[PDB]
Amino acid sequence: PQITLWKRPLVTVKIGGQLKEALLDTGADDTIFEEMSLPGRWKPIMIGGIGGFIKVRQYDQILIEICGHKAIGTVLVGPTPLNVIGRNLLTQIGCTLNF
Amino acid sequence: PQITLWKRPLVTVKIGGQLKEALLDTGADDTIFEEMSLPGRWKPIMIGGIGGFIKVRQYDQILIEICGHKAIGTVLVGPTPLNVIGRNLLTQIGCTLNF
Ligand SMILES: CCC[C@@]1(CCc2ccccc2)CC(O)=C([C@H](CC)c2cccc(NS(=O)(=O)c3ccc(C(F)(F)F)cn3)c2)C(=O)O1
Repeated sequence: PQITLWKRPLVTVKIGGQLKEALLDTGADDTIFEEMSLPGRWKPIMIGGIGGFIKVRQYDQILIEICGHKAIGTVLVGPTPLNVIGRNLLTQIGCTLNF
Repeated sequence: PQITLWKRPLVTVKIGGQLKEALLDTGADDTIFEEMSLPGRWKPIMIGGIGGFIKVRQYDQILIEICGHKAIGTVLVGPTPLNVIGRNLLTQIGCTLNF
């Protein structure tokens, strides 16, 4: 679709068999979800943004679907204030910024 | 322009007659810049990032040229990993998300 930015660009995403609301964030290098269960192996890492750093669990090769678009990539899990879809996954659904 | 997301959406901006780099960030409600001088009076604001909360200084009606487009709006100044253009100015330059 074409999404205006008058409000936060929140979308429904299918991940780990659940439906969840997530923010489309062009400034995020990576994708971070609040605490949730995901399959497979993970490692602890540290990511930073406004307000500093948080420790998160890195899961690789995770399937996502955003508005009918399927993708696969790394998904992080930890104490983010909300679920955020970052560029590693926005590219895969063919998301661009236009003006 | 159409900006893809394989790299960080960093653009050159002109603020206070100076050239600076800033991130185009649809995940940010607001625009925040690293410590700098801006004209006029300021008000106190607290904002959340993925790392937690920071206190910032809020300046109104600040002229900023973003990738050659003029915007005049609210600019926050505080401790940030980098300069961030949020939705308040992304909307002024006519930016949408497309996929
Ligand atoms: C001005 C605050 C902006 C924002 C708001 C989050 C929010 C939204 C609604 C409610 C509450 C909070 C969105 C955002 O993109 C980031 C940063 C990038 C600037 C962010 C987001 C997601 C992940 C990261 N970590 S990272 O390792 O993937 C990373 C590290 C650095 C950068 C860099 F480009 F900013 F340097 C981008 N990404 C950072 C953030 O920390 O908070």
